[PDB]
Amino acid sequence: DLVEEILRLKEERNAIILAHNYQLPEVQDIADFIGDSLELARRATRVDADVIVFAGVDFMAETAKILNPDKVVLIPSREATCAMANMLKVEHILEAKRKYPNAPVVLYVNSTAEAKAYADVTVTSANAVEVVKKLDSDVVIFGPDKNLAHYVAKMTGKKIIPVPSKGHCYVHQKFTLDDVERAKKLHPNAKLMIHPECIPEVQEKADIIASTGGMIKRACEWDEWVVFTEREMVYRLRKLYPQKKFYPAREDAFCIGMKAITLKNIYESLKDMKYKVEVPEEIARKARKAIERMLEMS
Ligand SMILES: O=CC[C@H](O)N[C@@](O)(CC(=O)O)C(=O)O
Ligand code: SF4
Repeated sequence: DLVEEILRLKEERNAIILAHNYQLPEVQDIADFIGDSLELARRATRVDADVIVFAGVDFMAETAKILNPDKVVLIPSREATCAMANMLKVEHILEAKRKYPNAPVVLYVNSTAEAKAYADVTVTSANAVEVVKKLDSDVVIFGPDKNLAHYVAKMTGKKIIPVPSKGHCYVHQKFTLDDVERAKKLHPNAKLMIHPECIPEVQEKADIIASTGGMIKRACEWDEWVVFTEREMVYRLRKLYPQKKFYPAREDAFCIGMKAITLKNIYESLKDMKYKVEVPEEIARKARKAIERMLEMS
């Protein structure tokens, strides 16, 4: 029914469905590509599809449009939003730049297109340390996540100015040391894979620090993992590695923005060609330049 209807319209629209790793299992199951936001945007550049339906949040659909300006990019819900990315206002960047005019501005790929337009370079979780160590400055402005900034500071020794100072992801901030201790109590043979958006005392307990793309790449290093990220990641890992064991660190670690996406509104997205994601031409050019620079440095 709904699934066959989506496939019919996907075919008719010359569309591809890109689903983030935190998407509901039934959404991942009908997606053409599944991964993190940068992986998804880059996968779409492989084909001349006319339409992208982005099963994910606002900034990720923007990144797809930045790297695929020739595609119509749809987001099924205007309530699929990232709380962390939207804490960062342009004024935050400008104030830090005014104070430290020789410091490069680095934006985590989890950020608005508009923020990327003020960046000298973007970073992923996997390359942030290498890229920031390579930047030609001992002081770096970095946003929007203060916990990832703290991790980068510890690993590079550089002076990292987080913008905004309090920027963070509520989904990952809620993991505590109590959750680490419960994980080890219940699963003593497991290792801990921990997203760098978790708080520093939780990062310190990690066996690996990785965002979702790196969790998939490094899961080969052990056969049993407790997963410190949004709980739907556990479904993706179990599907890719059915011989291993994966446990959520907390079942109630959910991203409300990701849960705005449903099969029903993916269908309505295709039927009505909504909601079209718009990125201003000069913002996209400036954001593209920062993303391409990141690839040069990695
Ligand atoms: O930083 C990786 C980009 C990605 O699209 N978002 C994630 O960070 C998860 C998140 O949204 O916090 C990921 O690792 O999948
Ligand atoms: S999990 Fe956090 S950072 Fe990732 S999309 Fe949801 S709110 Fe944004």
